Amino acid sequence: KTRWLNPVATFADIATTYPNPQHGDTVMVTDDGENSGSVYRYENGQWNLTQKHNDLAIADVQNKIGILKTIAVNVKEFGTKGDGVTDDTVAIQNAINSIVSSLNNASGQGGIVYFPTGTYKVTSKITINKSNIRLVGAGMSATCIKSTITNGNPVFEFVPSDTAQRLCFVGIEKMCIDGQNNDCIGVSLKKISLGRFLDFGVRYCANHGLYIEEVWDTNIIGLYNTDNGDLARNKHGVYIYNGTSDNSNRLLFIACHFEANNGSHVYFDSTGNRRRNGNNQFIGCKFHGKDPSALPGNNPNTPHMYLDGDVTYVMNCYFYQCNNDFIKVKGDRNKIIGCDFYNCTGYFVNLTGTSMLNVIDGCSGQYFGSGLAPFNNPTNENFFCSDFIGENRKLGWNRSYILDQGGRLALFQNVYRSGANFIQPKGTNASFGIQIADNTVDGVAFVGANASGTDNSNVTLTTLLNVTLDGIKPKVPITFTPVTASSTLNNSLFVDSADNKLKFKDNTGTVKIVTLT
Amino acid sequence: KTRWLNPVATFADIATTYPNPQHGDTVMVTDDGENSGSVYRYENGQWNLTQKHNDLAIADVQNKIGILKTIAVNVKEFGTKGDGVTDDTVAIQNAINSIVSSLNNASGQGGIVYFPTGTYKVTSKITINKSNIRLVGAGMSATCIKSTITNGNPVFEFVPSDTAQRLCFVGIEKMCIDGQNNDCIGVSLKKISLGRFLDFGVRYCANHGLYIEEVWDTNIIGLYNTDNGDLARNKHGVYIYNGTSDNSNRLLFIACHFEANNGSHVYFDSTGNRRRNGNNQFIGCKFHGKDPSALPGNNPNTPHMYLDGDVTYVMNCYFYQCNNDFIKVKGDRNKIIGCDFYNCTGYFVNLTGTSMLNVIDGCSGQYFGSGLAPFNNPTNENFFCSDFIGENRKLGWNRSYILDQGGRLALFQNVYRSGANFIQPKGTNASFGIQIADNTVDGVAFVGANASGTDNSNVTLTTLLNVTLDGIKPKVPITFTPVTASSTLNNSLFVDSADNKLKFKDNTGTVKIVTLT
Amino acid sequence: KTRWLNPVATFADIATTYPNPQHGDTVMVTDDGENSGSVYRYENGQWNLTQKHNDLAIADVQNKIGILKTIAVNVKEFGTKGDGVTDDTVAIQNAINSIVSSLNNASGQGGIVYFPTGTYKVTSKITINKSNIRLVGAGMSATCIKSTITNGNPVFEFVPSDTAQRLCFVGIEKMCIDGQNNDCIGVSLKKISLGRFLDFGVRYCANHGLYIEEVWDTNIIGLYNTDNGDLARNKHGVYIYNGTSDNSNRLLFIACHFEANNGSHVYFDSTGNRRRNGNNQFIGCKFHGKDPSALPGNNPNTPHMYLDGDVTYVMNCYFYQCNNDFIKVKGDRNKIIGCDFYNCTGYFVNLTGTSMLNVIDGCSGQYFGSGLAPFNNPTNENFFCSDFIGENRKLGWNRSYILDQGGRLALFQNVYRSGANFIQPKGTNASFGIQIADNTVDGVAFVGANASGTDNSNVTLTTLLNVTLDGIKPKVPITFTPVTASSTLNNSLFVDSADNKLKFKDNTGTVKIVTLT
Repeated sequence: KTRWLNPVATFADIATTYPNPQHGDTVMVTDDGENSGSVYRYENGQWNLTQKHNDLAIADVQNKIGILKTIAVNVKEFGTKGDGVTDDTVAIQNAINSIVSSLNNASGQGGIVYFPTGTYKVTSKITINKSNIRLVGAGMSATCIKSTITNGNPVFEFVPSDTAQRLCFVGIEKMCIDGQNNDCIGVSLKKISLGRFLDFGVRYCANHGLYIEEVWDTNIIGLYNTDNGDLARNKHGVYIYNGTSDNSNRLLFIACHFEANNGSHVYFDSTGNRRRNGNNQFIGCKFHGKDPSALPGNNPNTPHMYLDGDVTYVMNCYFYQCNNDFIKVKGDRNKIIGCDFYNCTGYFVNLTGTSMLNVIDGCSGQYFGSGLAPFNNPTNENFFCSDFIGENRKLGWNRSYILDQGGRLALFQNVYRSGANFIQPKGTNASFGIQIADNTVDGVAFVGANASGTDNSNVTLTTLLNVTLDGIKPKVPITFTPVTASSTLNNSLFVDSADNKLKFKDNTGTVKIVTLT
Repeated sequence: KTRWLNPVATFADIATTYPNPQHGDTVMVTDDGENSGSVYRYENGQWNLTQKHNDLAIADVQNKIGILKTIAVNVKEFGTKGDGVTDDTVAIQNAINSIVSSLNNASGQGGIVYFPTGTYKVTSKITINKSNIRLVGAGMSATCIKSTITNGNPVFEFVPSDTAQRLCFVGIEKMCIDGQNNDCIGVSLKKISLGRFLDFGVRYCANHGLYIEEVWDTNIIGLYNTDNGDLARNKHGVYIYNGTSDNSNRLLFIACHFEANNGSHVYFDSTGNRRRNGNNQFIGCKFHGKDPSALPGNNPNTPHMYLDGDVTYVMNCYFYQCNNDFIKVKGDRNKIIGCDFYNCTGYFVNLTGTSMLNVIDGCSGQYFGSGLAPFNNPTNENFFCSDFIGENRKLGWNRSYILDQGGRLALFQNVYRSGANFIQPKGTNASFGIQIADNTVDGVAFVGANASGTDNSNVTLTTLLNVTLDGIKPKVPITFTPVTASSTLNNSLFVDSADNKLKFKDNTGTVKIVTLT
Repeated sequence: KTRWLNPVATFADIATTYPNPQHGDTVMVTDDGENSGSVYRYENGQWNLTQKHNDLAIADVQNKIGILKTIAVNVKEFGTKGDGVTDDTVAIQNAINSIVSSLNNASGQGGIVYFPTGTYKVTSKITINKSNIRLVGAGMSATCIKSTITNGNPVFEFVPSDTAQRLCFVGIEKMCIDGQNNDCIGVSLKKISLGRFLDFGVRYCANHGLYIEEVWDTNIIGLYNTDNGDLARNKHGVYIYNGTSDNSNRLLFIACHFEANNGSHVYFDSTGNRRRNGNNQFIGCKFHGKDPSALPGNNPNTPHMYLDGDVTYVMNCYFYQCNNDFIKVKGDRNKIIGCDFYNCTGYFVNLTGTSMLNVIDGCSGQYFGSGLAPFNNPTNENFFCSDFIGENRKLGWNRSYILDQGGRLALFQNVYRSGANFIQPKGTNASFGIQIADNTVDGVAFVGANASGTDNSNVTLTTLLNVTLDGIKPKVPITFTPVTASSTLNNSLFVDSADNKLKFKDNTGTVKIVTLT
């Protein structure tokens, strides 16, 4: 049942003009600003908006605008100018707060906050405290947030309002945060699960660029991260902290671009509690230094990636120009696979402390630190299978090596060739090896050296035996262990365990005594 | 009963723009001389003047709205409520059906079906059967389809309307399908090519979570798949079937998240015909068990990934907590590279049956099943190059091993060290090897053991020879092959082939007979 | 319930025009001054004002529209028909030209140009000369640009208007360029930085499909590239040129699909200047030939990937059906990791010229060219660690090999087994090796051969020594180097350097002369 009432100017007029409504009552508002043409209906004690009476173009237009508005909350609705001059902080915060949501999964709640093309001046922290909120701009540079924050706070701070809980499915897409070299954090993420970030920039923040604490299961695709951090104050391009109760895990950085940061590009911090950061990945990422003119040059003395973490996957990443180690590792079972390293003052991969079961596989590069190596000789067992320029070791673990020994195929234990010298990583132990040459003088050779007394000192290799086309060539005596005569083959020289005499069993099988004078 | 159409210039344009008017269709004319602003309503086979505007701005608004509507078909245009209580099935289907399209490429046809923030109750199967239809929500949880289907049917069924053709360029983005633990399939994909899926969830489906039959060349990025399947009825989180004519191939799962499924996370089934599933990929994916408190615990007895397929790429994936093998392989040339495995009751990788030329490269992990190993000893040749905790073998293929033998670099054939034992995998063959130590007692050692007659049995390694700093030390006799005396260098001991006598050629080239008694 | 009558001018004209009003009759009065737009409904027995169109409210409603329009510039606003019949070239260019932007970063400017579902006939080159412009359609086939260009120009040309600068943050998403077999380039990219492309197709272009010159730091996800190029004219699916000033670098192709191209799928060209293409990546990409029925068949005689570049990452890619080498390399430190190769006429990976320090790791495949191998024997050092069908060598660099030697574990220098033959790669050097068997006749064997004189010739391996369970078995003499008597252990045979006599220190510690006659 529809019962048309006479129209009123505004919705505010409805209660005044009609203070005793009845069921089925239908009225149109006709002079209500941008709400004009809306039709309301008294239903179950409330006036309800209906799409039923669209005969008039203005009523149909209002219905269709309502539907079109469900795509996104446009920050322009809340008064942003986007001109880089007006302070847009309050309007952006209001547009975010207008989305009804809650914490954790919050299924069926949330949406997009859309930032059209522009420059948005932000002067205080903007907080996102509910699940399922995505901030989406017009493009990685078309939409730019320009910060004047100088108190160390983030421009965008994602964190649950109740920190015993979590925010799920938040993200940023297609926009830039520009710190303008002020002391602010670009983006702060805390207690987030299942975040989704795509093609966004964080640049020129003198605090952390992207700060991450106890974040789980979050994909970050196409991040552009430059000119962030402050080495002296321990601020970095991306800082990943475990926090005090759990950890950060399953952060996946895919096809990201880190360049010319003032701290490290990526800094893992697992000191917050015993649960260490784990199972984070960098796939196809670029780690590019600050000053290509020289090393050290103007490049900060900090690793491109500080990895205080376990089970990190560093897959086909590019490292260039670093006044430290490219990757400084403090943790276990990290995976460095198919990476290329070009020009650093330290190691490509520095396995520090008790780091163990890390793997360097399919990697290459050039120009590690002078007198150093692609990787160090670590305390515990780690594994490698790679071919770097200037490194003779090709595959090994702990102190067992398959290596190039001056053009020979070599199988060495506790020794390897570096430059012209043979290095003994464990100085309290001896060194032994086989090396297989392709010249007839060397043939297959056996080598050894005593314990030098000092880890990583050098040794002289003694050749013990050569096997060549014209002889078995012992350089030390042949020392027999006695055996029984019945065990011996025809034409066998042996010491008989029955009487400890040197004997020869000839071609007929007869045991004879070797005459000694 | 009104449907507003886009404005036209004049009355003469009505018949040419709208050749099939329906009852209640309504249109305004904008540039028609003195009749500008006239509004016509189609009723009783005729256009009837019903309204007339003076200011034509209303037509300008209608026109801009018409252009804005071209970006997507909003399901709310067809009466969906998104309140979680209204059955929205028919309205969603009507919105999908409103897009005119074709099969195969269907160039220039199709579009987006957009689901605003909300909960959508679906009570029967919704079918997408034309190309180029994408279902798109406001976010992985912000838009949520709640299924009440209990008969095994999918919530969303993608299948070509003609099964001799293909459905191309379909997908789902930014939404969740929630089976509410009912017997329904979350998403069914059949005979698809070039699908594109991004950041969508399939959860709590008691049938298959994602069912895939004969799908080609489809990218799935950021899928979140949990609590699906039914082990007792062979239903799984993702079920990949070849079907009866062809196969599923080039399914790329990138950065996906599988957790707490009641079946296998991923189950490949090539039993439909001779063309086996091939060339599918999992990159950076997570495979997380149901019950982290204990193993077996409440974890289903089923591999995290059952791989009845060939040339699968499992790249930098994470595997945790499985009451079976992590990866059960039935097929050839699968690649397991840079993966990490933690805690299962079977093998990390079980190469069953005739599986051959699979590779396990740069992996690590801990806590394979008691008494087992990271991988099994398979029938046919497979390849590995990884360093696992508790596994001495580092690189190998078939029964050829490079391994750690108690701190030594060891190159072994048909024997490896497991714990304190030496295992002979092929019992019909003897075992031989070299082990290179870093102590002077051992030096370079040669070892062997006779064929035991029992596969995988424990053998004793006999030391045959040590090459050390102070001697070449044979533990068996020196057995000469007779050679000619001209062939010998000075200072040579040899048996002469002329007379089968042990001789010595001294420092001057003189051959003398070793006196025997 | 409602019956719309013809409008009247004034309220007073209602009674005179319809003296016989029925229930539900509805009329608008249109020229009553202030009261124009009022709608009256005959209810019960009066005419009742029920609805009203306010001309002065439409301005406010327009503000909402203007906000909605900030999401994107829709080409339909500029007069596209999208029917494939009308030339849409000028309307699309006008739409793009209406974007307000500039060059380099151009922060806070730019936006999306949106192409709704349709077929867009384009007859001459469309240019994008300003930063931050993204071309977005409704789907990879739903929005299709149909080219009639035949003069070799591109359909879309992205290049800075000022070539002293760069174009930044441009892209294409969700649309197809269809060249209709005309002589046009699909998409041309030049002097671009930080491009972002997603799920777009380039097909049936008889010039290059995608031409790329001096492009930096650009992500390309889900590209579909088929039926492009023309081998007779040196046109290819994707052509990446360094240009004359710098190079192309950090191009990331992720989950891309290259199929049935008429040139090479990917052609790198570094001939423009000294700075070679570098650090480009292919992750999860498909490279599929033209004619699966036969090889050579109809397949173009050109590699699937021509790699004149350095530090390229080819990660877990799929290669199938090539009438040439699958990857023809001219460069250094490229990485071929986890790829699979099936059926080509040349090598899987052809390291040509001075190509050095490339890695082939974790790869497999079947059916390289008749009498060839998975990879060639290159001039300079390259590294491999993979298990291919029909290739005995498993790990190696230069001429140092770990291989399967007829079922033995073998460590060979300058020789490897190929079928029934042993090949000596460097003809001027000898060959030596160790092979470790699992049979009691062979045990651990030492093998060698003289230099053949001819590179890659067949040689015979001479067994020099067997170490078995029943003896140390020299096939050539034991040739002693003289040592001092005091250095000998008990039971030691040696030549004494004091007098060059063969002596034995027996079990009693006494040095005795071995009696000779």
